[PDB]
Amino acid sequence: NLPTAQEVQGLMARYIELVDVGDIEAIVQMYADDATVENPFGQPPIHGREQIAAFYRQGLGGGKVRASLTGPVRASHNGSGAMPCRVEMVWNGQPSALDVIDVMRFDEHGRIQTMQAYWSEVNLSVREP
Amino acid sequence: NLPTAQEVQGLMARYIELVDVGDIEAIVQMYADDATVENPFGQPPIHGREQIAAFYRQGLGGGKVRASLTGPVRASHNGSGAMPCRVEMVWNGQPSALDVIDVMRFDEHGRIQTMQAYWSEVNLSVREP
Ligand SMILES: C[C@]12CCc3c(ccc4cc(O)ccc34)[C@@H]1CCC2=O
Ligand SMILES: C[C@]12CCc3c(ccc4cc(O)ccc34)[C@@H]1CCC2=O
Repeated sequence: NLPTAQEVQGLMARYIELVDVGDIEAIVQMYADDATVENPFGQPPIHGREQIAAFYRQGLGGGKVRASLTGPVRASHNGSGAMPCRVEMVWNGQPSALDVIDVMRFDEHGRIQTMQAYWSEVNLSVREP
Repeated sequence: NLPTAQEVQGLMARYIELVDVGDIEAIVQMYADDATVENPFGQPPIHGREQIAAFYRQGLGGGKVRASLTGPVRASHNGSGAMPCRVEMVWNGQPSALDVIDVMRFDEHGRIQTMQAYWSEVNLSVREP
């Protein structure tokens, strides 16, 4: 069925673990084949697993990116949820920390149907030498 | 124009301060007149300043509620934002805390057009002596 509030907490938390180790295949596996991703939210969406794979491929590939949950996954009873997290990566040649909040909606199959990542430069922190 | 990312950070943070002191009148003024609220997200929406004011009236009235930002407001460049916060209130006779994530979309006037609060009982913590 549609993931319960507790299942969602578990799914969204796993998601972060997978991004953290850059397991693109396992990441794409969590998505629905016609899922849509907005990241950063505000930018035109990307549709389908293929473009979504391509996104995580270039986003987590080449660079050195880590990500961690920085708080509890908030979860509703309609297969949706929202989490706070921190993405570490090189931004403009310098290591930086990015504060993000992802909102996910899941389908009756436990897969991500909608994904929106709220962040921008105001949330970017460059790590000084 | 549509609030810049930095303006979005200011608006949403101010909103929490307003909720915190129970200023229903200032709160409502932040909302567009035909704004929609889904709180909790998953439940049927309420539309319009009149029903929104009634919602905050009963939500913040009678009870003794507190709210505080527990992390940075994540803001996009297209007039949206999400924030983590902590709401304190009396639940089932006992003081409790609720972990919430609010997502808001503002209109070109800087007023809240759309609001969704993500939380369920899995985000509820009853507080000992
Ligand atoms: C895309 C990115 C790496 C991965 C990533 C970013 C931002 C938000 C994210 C949200 C996610 O749920 C998963 C990965 C990212 C970074 C912003 C700049 C960049 O290097
Ligand atoms: C409504 C409420 C008090 C206020 C409140 C709750 C939940 C989410 C909120 C989100 C807000 O942005 C502002 C206020 C609340 C509580 C749920 C139970 C209750 O006591």
